[PDB]
Amino acid sequence: KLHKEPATLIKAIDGDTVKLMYKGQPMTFRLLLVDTPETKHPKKGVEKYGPEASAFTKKMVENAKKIEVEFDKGQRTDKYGRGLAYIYADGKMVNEALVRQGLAKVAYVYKPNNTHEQHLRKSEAQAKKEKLNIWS
Repeated sequence: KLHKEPATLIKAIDGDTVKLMYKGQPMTFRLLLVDTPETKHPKKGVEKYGPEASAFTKKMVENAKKIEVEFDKGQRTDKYGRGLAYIYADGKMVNEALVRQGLAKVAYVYKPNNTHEQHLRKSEAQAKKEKLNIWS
């Protein structure tokens, strides 16, 4: 059973990356299972909907009373040392909110880090059918 743990915002970095204080340590978190357009893209740079995805994540975490992180059942960090997690702002999953708004796509999935995959894919299908943002 996945469980939530408290964390404290340090800084939002991009639509898909936030820095948190977790168990007393500053750590960079990559949001599991989603890909947002990025502002800091290794190759392209500032893609379309990038600033928008990044403002959405920022606002959502900055205006929360409580931030919680939820690790999945597989690896908890990636090769860059970033935490891999579902992030919740007052009970609401940020990863899902992005996809529901057409501001992220469901990423390529790697088992067993895929507990909320079907739920995200259902929100993605609704945002596509609603032709929101990325899907417009």
